[PDB]
Amino acid sequence: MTADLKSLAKRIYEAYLKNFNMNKVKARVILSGKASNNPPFVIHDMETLCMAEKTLVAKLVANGIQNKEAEVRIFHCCQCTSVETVTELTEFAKAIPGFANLDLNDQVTLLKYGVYEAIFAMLSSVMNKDGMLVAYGNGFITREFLKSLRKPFCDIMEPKFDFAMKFNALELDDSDISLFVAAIICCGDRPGLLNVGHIEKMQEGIVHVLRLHLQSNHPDDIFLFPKLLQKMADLRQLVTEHAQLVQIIKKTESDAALHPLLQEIYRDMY
Ligand SMILES: *c1ccc([N+](=O)[O-])cc1C(=O)Nc1ccccc1
Ligand SMILES: *c1ccc([N+](=O)[O-])cc1C(=O)Nc1ccccc1
Repeated sequence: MTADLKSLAKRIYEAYLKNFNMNKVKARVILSGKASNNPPFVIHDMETLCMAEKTLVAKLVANGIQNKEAEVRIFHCCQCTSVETVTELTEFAKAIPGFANLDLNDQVTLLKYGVYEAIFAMLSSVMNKDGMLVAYGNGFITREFLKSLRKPFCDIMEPKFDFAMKFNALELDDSDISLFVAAIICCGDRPGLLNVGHIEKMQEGIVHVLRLHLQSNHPDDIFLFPKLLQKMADLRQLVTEHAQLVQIIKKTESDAALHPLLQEIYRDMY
């Protein structure tokens, strides 16, 4: 591995830690309970939910949702998390050598289709077999509780849990995930791209640094890179299935509005 590539990776790594407050290392120390005797508040039923919701009683009232069904409240708070992560990814993309120089429309297109593939990828970092950290690591909503919600809301997170478990089995660190997320955004296959040639050249570089980094960082996992390539395909499919379930929810649930920023992303996605 050369020096220009070795720096390009650290640069990507740098932008990852600067723009994402909840990295895998922060989460893994919380979940282990080895650096603090004060665990996060656990949400496992409607009771503990209403207790945690009393913390954000201000924004629930502002958004006129404080009185709606419990499933819809979670669906609304989670949209906020997506908006934040989409924003953070928009800033993270600037550190991708060549992304800032692409035409503006192609930047919107790359993010329009990649953000949710990146979200579900990074979402694995805050997940275990029993639940996921929430509110910057101050809460832990249980997997079973999300399954107990009424359909179709109970079908939202479970596939993400299933993906995170298999994804976490690869035992990647933020060093690897950062490059992995960069490759997800720099995909020359996105419908609507104008300068496909430039983006593809930009992707070949990212994917190259990733393949070398994986060999350097995980030498005893010979086919870790092929495994990831298959993980990109699984994420793409996972997002498709997710977008299908959202359109089913937005139409057959007149009570669960859709955030304006996310409406654009989901609009004419596939
Ligand atoms: C963001 C943070 C917290 C809450 N909450 O707890 O009520 C809600 C939101 C939010 O963005 N709600 C929303 C959903 C859809 C359209 C506009 C606003
Ligand atoms: C919903 C979507 C994404 C995340 N996240 O990635 O941190 C979290 C949530 C969520 O359920 N947040 C929450 C916090 C407190 C009480 C209810 C729900």
